[PDB]
Amino acid sequence: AERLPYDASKWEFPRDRLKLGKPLQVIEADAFGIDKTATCRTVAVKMLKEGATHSEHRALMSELKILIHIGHHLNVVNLLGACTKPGGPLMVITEFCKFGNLSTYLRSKRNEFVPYKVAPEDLYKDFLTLEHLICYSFQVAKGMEFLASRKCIHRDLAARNILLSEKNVVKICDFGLPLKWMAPETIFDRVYTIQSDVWSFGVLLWEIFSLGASPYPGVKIDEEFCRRLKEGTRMRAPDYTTPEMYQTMLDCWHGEPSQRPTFSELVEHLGNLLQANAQQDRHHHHHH
Ligand SMILES: Cc1ccn(-c2ccc3c(c2)NCC3(C)C)c(=O)c1-c1ccc2nc(N)ncc2c1
Repeated sequence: AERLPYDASKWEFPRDRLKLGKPLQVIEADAFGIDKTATCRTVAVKMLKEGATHSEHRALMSELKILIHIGHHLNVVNLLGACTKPGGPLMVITEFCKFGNLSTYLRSKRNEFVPYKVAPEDLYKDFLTLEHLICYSFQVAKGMEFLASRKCIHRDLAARNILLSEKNVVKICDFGLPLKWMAPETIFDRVYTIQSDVWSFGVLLWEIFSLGASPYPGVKIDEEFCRRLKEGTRMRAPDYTTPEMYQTMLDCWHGEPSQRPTFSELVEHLGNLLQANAQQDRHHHHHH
């Protein structure tokens, strides 16, 4: 629905308080006074091109309203304000994640990975570890549990739509071959649901534990691909996975949408795996 309310007094931001920067249309920019926390803050802006159809305007507006309605969550790009009143183009302003999409970031740390650290820890400064990977998965799962709980369906959950912020905090965003993230029922029936988002999460898991690889490596995405997918064929375990994570991937990819775990179960499961890994890490650190 678009019937959602827009509270101008709370969200409206003056267009001349922004200084548009480079493209990420989604642009990066400097916003002055959008925060009572400072005077100048870097932010991201999604705006309508100068052409923009009337229906295209209504679309960006509905996204804005949904962002307002949903609310704040540490693992979802948070809305900061908007320019909707007459005088300029419609603009939606959110926090900025300087490190970019998770896929690209993981791709750049392939030579900087160890399963876990021990002394001397300095030999692994800013390296990725199993803790990091499971932690990104845990956060995205909490973000999705947050959205599913509000009847909000992503429709394009993939590593490219996950942003990396400071302190290894990841956020779910939406820049809005994509068939590779789509569940069987989405491809053959054009059905989108929380469950089909669970399928996508599984593919995201694979991406995270392959360190930014492209799903279904060396496979043409044609009719055979879709046929085999519906028939039960699945990607093999990626290079940096743990046995439990791979099985969570298989669970997410179950043929029956209703047999896949819910995001609450995944949040619960990933949480336990995160603690087990951490406990294991303490022993590895202590003994060596
Ligand atoms: C500018 C902008 C506006 C709306 N949404 C957006 C759209 C839909 C949704 C969210 C955020 N979050 C929840 C959901 C799926 C409803 C966004 O991700 C972004 C957006 C896009 C790229 C970005 N890139 C960086 N580096 N930093 C912040 C970004 C923010």
